Amino acid sequence: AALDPSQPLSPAPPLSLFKAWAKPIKPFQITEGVWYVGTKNLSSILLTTPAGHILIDAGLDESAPQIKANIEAAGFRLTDVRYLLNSHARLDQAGGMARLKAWSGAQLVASQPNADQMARGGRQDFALGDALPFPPVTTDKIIHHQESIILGGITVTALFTPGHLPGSTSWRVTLRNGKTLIYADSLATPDYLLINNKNYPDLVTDIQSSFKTLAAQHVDIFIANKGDHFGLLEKRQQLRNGDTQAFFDSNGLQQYVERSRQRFITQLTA
Repeated sequence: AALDPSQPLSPAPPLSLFKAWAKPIKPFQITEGVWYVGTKNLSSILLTTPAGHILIDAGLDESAPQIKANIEAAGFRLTDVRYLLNSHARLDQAGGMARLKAWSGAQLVASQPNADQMARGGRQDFALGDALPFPPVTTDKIIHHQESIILGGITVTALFTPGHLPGSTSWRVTLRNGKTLIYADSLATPDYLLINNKNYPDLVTDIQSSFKTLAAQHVDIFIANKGDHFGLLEKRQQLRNGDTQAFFDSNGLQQYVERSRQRFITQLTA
């Protein structure tokens, strides 16, 4: 849908909140070939392979130097990244894409709606309008539902999980060590403006199909685009105390789907 200015918009969060989420933390290894290079609550995942790397999400544009330094702190190099992957096209996941793509030469990969919104620098957001813009960037590869990318012995598969944004994309990864990982995009929806949203008329049915899509994915490792959706910090402390299995969580995704469904229901009731 084209943005209809007669459709009410949601209030944008203050920039101070995104900055609090953008607080840095030292990178760490989740499992072989999987490095956390994001911030306290904004996820970014580096998938390393002998043919180059895939980076999922980029954080704020203000954070782009920090994520590069995080990749380098872990021993890897941004110039080895072959693909940048986007979950959804807002500033706290895609703000740094323009510069990361410039610094790496990688191909940016995204769904068509995320590509459109990233090409607008975040403008015309169905819920936020132009409130939270970021550096515009061109997508090189449009990804489709259940389409796979292969690189260096891993497989990454797009799962369209719309609802948070029309183009919201989750990613299923099969690693060289045989383990499977999901990077779940947000399943959160806006208060009040859910129903009959002229800017996004399929929101309510989209998010319900996304619950089903993700609930059907049985994986070994649950990651999400925001740290408090998958227990990042408490898992990182279990890890850094000797539990190398900290992030192995075969039921975590299903629980996140259920928590998200319950929240969505209380929102529709209100």
